[PDB]
Amino acid sequence: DLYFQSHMTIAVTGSIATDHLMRFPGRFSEQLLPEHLHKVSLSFLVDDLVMHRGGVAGNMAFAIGVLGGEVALVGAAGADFADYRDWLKARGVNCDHVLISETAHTARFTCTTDVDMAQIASFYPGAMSEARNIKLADVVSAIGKPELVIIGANDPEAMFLHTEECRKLGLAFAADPSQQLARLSGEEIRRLVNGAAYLFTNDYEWDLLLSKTGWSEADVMAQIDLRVTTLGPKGVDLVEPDGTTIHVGVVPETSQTDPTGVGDAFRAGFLTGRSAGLGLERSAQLGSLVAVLVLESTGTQEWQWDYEAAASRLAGAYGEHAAAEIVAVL
Amino acid sequence: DLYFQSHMTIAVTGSIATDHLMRFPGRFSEQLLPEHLHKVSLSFLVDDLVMHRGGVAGNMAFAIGVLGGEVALVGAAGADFADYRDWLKARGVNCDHVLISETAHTARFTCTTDVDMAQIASFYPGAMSEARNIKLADVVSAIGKPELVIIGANDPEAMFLHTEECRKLGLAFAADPSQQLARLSGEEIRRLVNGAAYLFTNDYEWDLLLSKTGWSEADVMAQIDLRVTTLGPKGVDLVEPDGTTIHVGVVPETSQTDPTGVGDAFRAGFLTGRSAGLGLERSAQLGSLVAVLVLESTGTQEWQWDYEAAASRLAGAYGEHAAAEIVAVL
Ligand SMILES: NC[C@H]1O[C@@H](n2cnc3c(N)ncnc32)[C@H](O)[C@@H]1O
Ligand SMILES: NC[C@H]1O[C@@H](n2cnc3c(N)ncnc32)[C@H](O)[C@@H]1O
Repeated sequence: DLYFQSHMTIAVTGSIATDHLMRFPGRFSEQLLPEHLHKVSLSFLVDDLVMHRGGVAGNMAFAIGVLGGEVALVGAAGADFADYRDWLKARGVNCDHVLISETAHTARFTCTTDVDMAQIASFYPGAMSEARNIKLADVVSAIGKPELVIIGANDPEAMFLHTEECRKLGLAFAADPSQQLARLSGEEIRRLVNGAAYLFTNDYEWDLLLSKTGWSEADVMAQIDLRVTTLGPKGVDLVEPDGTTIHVGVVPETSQTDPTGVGDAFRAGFLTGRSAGLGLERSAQLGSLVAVLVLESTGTQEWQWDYEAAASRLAGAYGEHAAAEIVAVL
Repeated sequence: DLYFQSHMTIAVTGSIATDHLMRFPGRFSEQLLPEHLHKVSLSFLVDDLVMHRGGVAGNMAFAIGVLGGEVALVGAAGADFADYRDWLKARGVNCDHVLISETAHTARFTCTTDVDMAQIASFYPGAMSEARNIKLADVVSAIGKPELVIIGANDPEAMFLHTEECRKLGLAFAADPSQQLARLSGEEIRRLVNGAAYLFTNDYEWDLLLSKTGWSEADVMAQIDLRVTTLGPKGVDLVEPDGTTIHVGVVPETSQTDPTGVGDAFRAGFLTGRSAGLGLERSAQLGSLVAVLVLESTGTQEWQWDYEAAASRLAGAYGEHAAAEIVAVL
């Protein structure tokens, strides 16, 4: 692809939503009877309901912007998006390539979190379904070739069309299907993975992807450059095709407030570090910090970047060398 | 209790809500990995979202009214309830004892149904929490002693207060905790059961109640007059303390459209038949018909009673004797 380069820009594709977050003051697992998983009938009486900006692409773009990166949000929203746009522009996110639906509502995420941070949610797409009409070729024409396109959870068809466009245009992409692994068939999952510079999942999603694709881990590692699997309280594994695994533990949290968007924040921080020339371990350390700041705040985009508190906390979790390197590049 | 009798009235206590019903075009069970039930992270992309009148008490009162029974709805709603009241009054439901909140919103049920009719939902109480301020003594003062008080899923505290009021007032009650078994502790469940004329659950809920109370089946049967356990496609079991079990299979359905409120409809039809002097088997046959009509319609209260179609279908499922008896009493 002989077209001109964007200056260090990440293009973030995926959902743009309003998040309705609720808390269940019990444990989902206690109500989940193995004997009955074939047909659950479950309704959780919640304590709390709060509304926040969301969507995986909105969350990740926000985080890249807060960290000072160049980032373009690519997704479909409803006519209400003008206000969300101002919020994202306040952190330096380029929103020029958001498709604004003429008729449909911005997507709605309705999520219940229990006391163990397990989550069970619905996602009503609305305008998200129009993302299949977005042409990444037009984005590239306007801003240049991105360093990386993130293929986040989106309209299912769009997830594939965007991946195919990256392949034919020679753009590096990150396969980041997260929540849609539940909706996507095995065939639909398998066609998103080949050639990915990164595959991101949490541990549950990794097992789910293997289960639904019928692939072994070796089948996956043969076709990607790096697997990144987050492990809840055990941190993150970064695994290369030759098996070399780098592990990074979490940043100790002060509160476990709301896990929504913690993975999105990790991905944003990690990819920011990678764009900034940091290695795998240093990038995942930075990612782990943004993750914990999202875990300690309600909502996905309700956290702040204070450079000296960040430096101090990185040093406290990983040593002074890591902290110096990381804050230095920001 | 020497106070005067209401003419054949059932008092229905429980939730009054707006239901947001969505469909997931896959299978929850396929996404439920036994290995991971300790901490699920699940978000279902849905195809569909429709809004309907609901709440277990609204559903059951509606159904009793449609069948011609005398019924009083007892629960808490928001100021929007005026419109829902007109709908229920159109079927002969007495709504005089609904508590209308001055500040809170009518409760919200957000529910996703998969292709196997499994369901996963949140329930935001809003005004429902004010049901704990309702005194059944005042209801009884106004209308007389009901034949039966149904203790449906409600504000948790209200569920217990209502049961205690029935006990001290000598009113027959039906323990019908259904969905709240997930929210209620073992102690909170156990204090709802003793002295119940009927205990209603579906099969999943029966196992859940046994699991969380630590009780054996014998522990439960010693303290209730009848256990009624619905069995999905296998119908319903009606079990007496001495072990005598009467089983009734389903009415064959033409479509499996939406299972929300099927149990509510069964309960309403069964209790209507019992109030009308029908035996256990005939009552559960009538209940099974109302259940299937709700299964074949979207929403909980969007079905109709056509006496000749009802007679024909009852005869088709249970024989002409049952149909003649049942329609005769209506
Ligand atoms: N990672 C957290 C973010 O994920 C969004 N989300 C949840 N389920 C989704 C889904 N099934 N499809 C697209 N986006 C989804 C949701 O909007 C939230 O802000
Ligand atoms: N049986 C179906 C009815 O149950 C209502 N419902 C669902 N979950 C509930 C819950 N947790 N508490 C009270 N009512 C609930 C819901 O409103 C629906 O109309």
